Amino acid sequence: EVETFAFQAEIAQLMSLIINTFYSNKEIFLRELISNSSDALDKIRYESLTDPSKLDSGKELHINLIPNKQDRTLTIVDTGIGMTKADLINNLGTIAKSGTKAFMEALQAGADISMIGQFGVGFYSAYLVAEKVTVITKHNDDEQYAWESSAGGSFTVRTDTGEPMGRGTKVILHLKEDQTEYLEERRIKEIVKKHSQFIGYPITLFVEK
Ligand SMILES: N#CCC(=O)Nc1cccc(Cl)c1
Repeated sequence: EVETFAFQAEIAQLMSLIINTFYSNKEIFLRELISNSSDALDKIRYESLTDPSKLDSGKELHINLIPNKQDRTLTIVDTGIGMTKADLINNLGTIAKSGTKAFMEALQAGADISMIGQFGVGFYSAYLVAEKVTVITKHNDDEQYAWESSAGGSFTVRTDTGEPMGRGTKVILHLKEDQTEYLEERRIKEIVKKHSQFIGYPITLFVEK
């Protein structure tokens, strides 16, 4: 059973701007997703400070980067607080409507796409490099769900019957044909060292056979 939703007009406009604008500095997508993961890890850590049972779904707080050249996917896994179904539908837990409004004024007032994260909509920079994005998520207060969009104005949400996650979020980037450099180990290492050197959680770059 799959539910199909329309993006809010303002979010559809944000996504088409990211996809259509000529902008060479695409590598910032990874900084933005890692920062989102760090934010989600901060949230579950804070909750566990007064309620240790919040970590019964997993004590380890970490970020994994998993390239797969056969599937042409880059997966960013974190064990953060995760998202409920309501969070997923409500623009993946963001205030994307007002964030987009602010972001798009900044773009006409000088800024560039790389500054997207300051407006709370950094997730959508995934469409700089991905033709399709799948988000698998598990929050302590809900079931495991899969969100998916190839842009084009709609997304789907379904109950996820795949591998149970315990707690957290998995962003699966189905990369564009000309963006496979972000599956190469030395390119990912360079980007993490350049933009994410001070993230306070272990970032593990998986290797392939
Ligand atoms: N807001 C707004 C419009 C805008 O320029 N968005 C944009 C464009 C290219 C890349 C990114 Cl990451 C974002």
